[PDB]
Amino acid sequence: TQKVTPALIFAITVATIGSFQFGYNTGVINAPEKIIKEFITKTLTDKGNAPPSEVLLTSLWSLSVAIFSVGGMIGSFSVGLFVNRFGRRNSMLIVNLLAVTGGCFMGLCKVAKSVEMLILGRLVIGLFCGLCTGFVPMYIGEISPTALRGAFGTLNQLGIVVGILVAQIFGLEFILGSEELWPLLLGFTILPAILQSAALPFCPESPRFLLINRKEEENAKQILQRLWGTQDVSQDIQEMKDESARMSQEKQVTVLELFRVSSYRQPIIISIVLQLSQQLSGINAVFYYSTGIFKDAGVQEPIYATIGAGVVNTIFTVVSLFLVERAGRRTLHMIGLGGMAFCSTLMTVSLLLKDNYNGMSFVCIGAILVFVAFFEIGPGPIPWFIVAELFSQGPRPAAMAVAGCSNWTSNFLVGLLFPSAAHYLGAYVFIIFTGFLITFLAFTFFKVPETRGRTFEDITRAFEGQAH
Ligand SMILES: OC[C@H]1O[C@H](O[C@H]2[C@H](O)[C@@H](O)[C@@H](O)O[C@@H]2CO)[C@H](O)[C@@H](O)[C@@H]1O
Repeated sequence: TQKVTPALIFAITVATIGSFQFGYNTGVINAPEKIIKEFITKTLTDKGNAPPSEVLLTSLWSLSVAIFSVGGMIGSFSVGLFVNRFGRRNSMLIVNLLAVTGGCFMGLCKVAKSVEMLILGRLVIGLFCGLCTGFVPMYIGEISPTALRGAFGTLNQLGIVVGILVAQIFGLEFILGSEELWPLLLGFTILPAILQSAALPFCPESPRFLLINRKEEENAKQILQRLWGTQDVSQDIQEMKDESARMSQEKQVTVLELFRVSSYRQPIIISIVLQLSQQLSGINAVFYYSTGIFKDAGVQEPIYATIGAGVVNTIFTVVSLFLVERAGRRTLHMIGLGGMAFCSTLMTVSLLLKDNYNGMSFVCIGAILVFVAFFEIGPGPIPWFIVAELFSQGPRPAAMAVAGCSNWTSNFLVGLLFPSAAHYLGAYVFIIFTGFLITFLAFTFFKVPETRGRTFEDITRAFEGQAH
């Protein structure tokens, strides 16, 4: 009987520090916007230049923010370069050099009076975070017992939302979000990197990686027994040997081959679509602009409403954690897509009617908080770990590179295109997100298999069975 040992908890918690990194760096940038723009202005005039226009300031601000996404796009797509070469554990250890570097560029850019270092810092930390968003579910997916793969997979998203919450709190200007201390707000990302790097050598390599990739059955078997607290891992070892046998009969998997081979096309389209369902839900937009929408809905101090949204963000991630093995992935993902379709619709109605009818403002405030709760029930955590369950050992790294890249890329696209669309459509802009949510609800119901409690082998065989 398999058990959740302290060893297993340790290995997984240490992995999700990378999750916390993604969450922190993603969210930290919003609060000090004015402070950093003032920094950008003061830097330019401290050299031999006129004060920047609003246009140049915006453009330099936008760049500081967006280059992080560009880094994440490149990093997440590059994961395949690391995990087969160095293994899963060592890849995580290695890439913390990017985290310390990017963090020091950001922490020093003010005293160095360099807008360039700020941008470079964001790009490097973006690269690190992209590699992480791929590394962590792959490691967690490969060391969790099958019966708890989904629950442990949800610890990845939990670290992310705790990352975001902490960045919001630190961003308070009586904490680190001031004119003098914002370099530390940004450079804080250094500290978790150092902590994780210290603990990582004591975490095990993936036994799946050791047995299947590196053909070290007796080492793998010994990891498994300690990690799960049982001598009897015969079935798990045998499933891995089956996977080893199939990987030996197939060519090395490339990214392109995923779309060529029938058996891989179905799971990769599912994988990519589910990332879109995460990002084309409007979560970027909703979180970023929630403060402005709270304020126009009358919230006297809208920062605290936003931190309140971050807390809701965390609570319902934990709710999902406890339901995903009982409800299954399909159910949790559809409920969350459905609920969000309802809330985004309600945001449009509220905003349209707010100036004519009384409490529609409060309904607007509610719609946003309930949106975030439905987002974390399913579309938040599930897309990040489910790709790991849709493939066996051979295709997984290339598959996760592709799916993770599509997550970052579509997130980038939401950030890029939403202000234009909001400009033209106003309150109706949330009906665009509603449309995607409904489309992806239908896709999920019809196309996404239940993965709960199934071995990779079983899941892969069913895909091969359809392709015939
Ligand atoms: O502004 C904070 C942050 O919120 C959203 O972050 C998402 C993330 O993109 C998803 O992959 C998933 O992990 O859930 C997070 C929210 O808990 C925005 O998409 C992101 O751009 C934004 O910075």
